Amino acid sequence: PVWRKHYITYRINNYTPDMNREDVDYAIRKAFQVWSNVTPLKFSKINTGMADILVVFARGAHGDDHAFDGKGGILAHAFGPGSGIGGDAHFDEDEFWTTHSGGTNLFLTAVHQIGHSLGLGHSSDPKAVMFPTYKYVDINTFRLSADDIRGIQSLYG
Ligand SMILES: CC(=O)N[C@@H]1[C@@H](OC(C)=O)[C@H](OC(C)=O)[C@@H](COC(C)=O)O[C@H]1n1cc(CN([C@@H](C(=O)O)C(C)C)S(=O)(=O)c2ccc(-c3ccccc3)cc2)nn1
Ligand SMILES: [Ca+2]
Ligand SMILES: [Ca+2]
Ligand SMILES: [Ca+2]
Ligand SMILES: [Zn+2]
Ligand SMILES: [Zn+2]
Repeated sequence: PVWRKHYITYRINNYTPDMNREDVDYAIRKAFQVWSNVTPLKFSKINTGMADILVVFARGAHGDDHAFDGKGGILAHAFGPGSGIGGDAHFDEDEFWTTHSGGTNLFLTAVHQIGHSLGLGHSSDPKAVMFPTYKYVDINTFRLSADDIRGIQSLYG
């Protein structure tokens, strides 16, 4: 299933102490842009009320029956499109979130995760952002794969 709307709201539930807030805000917003640039979807940040996509930073057990696992291992996960917890993107706060390198990069992780929030599954092209394994790539040249674009457009046009 997909979202039945073109306007989709997200909300940052809380912030990681690893990065400054402006940078977290920029990486979430830019990561939505990636999907927004190749779809009819529009993504708007709300600061109050109930959003479609709740962005959470949390460690270990955090009340959705998919406890994180400490530093490394599971980096994030997000639920597919739906009511309540559907759409919500979670990031493991035991990781060290970074603007660029030398941690787990938030933008790239969030692009991938937003991808699952939107309904995508995994790709077999290593160049695809929806490829199963995290790996830092040059953000200056970051670009969606044809696999990613065919997929997202298969869902939303
Ligand atoms: C399959 C496997 O071997 N499992 C590894 C496990 O592997 C080995 C060899 O043991 C390993 O656990 C330990 C401790 O050994 C750990 C290794 O990775 C590290 C050190 O980061 O990860 C397990 N793992 C993770 C995930 C999937 N992820 C979730 C997701 O699909 O998004 C999902 C869980 C909801 S995700 O890892 O967190 C993930 C998050 C973000 C990204 C990404 C982000 C930006 C750009 C591209 C990709 C990629 C993956 N599947 N298996
Ligand atoms: Ca939700
Ligand atoms: Ca982890
Ligand atoms: Ca952290
Ligand atoms: Zn969770
Ligand atoms: Zn994934």
